[PDB]
Amino acid sequence: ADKELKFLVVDDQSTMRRIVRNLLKELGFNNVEEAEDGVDALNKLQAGGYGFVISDWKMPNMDGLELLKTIRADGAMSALPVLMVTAYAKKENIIAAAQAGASGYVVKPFTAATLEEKLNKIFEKLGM
Ligand code: BEF
Ligand SMILES: [Cl-]
Ligand SMILES: [Mn+2]
Repeated sequence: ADKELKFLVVDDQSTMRRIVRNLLKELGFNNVEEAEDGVDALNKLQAGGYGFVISDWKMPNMDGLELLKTIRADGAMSALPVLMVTAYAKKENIIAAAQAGASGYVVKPFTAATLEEKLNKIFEKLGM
């Protein structure tokens, strides 16, 4: 993928945003911005130019499933890749996120190799 691809990393725990940002930096992606919940995320996304979203689920103000549904329903961003990265591991959560249009899903705790693989799986799927 294009190393200037602009990522939005969304999680309500600063520790996880930091992990994801650093993993992206290792992979060669330095154009990375953070958001703390779905509302903060949508404000950032309205500024434009984003190419990929990595998102948590359990967050205040607007949770990640609602963020994913908002993105998918909005004509300005409906094709934005969205990777869910969440501690929710139950199959009903996976099914609900998948059905809502998640580009991929990673269960916390996750390894560096898992995130790279799942990112690459999405890049390949979308011809990026
Ligand atoms: F709070 Be996230 F869903 F891990
Ligand atoms: Cl998978
Ligand atoms: Mn959370």
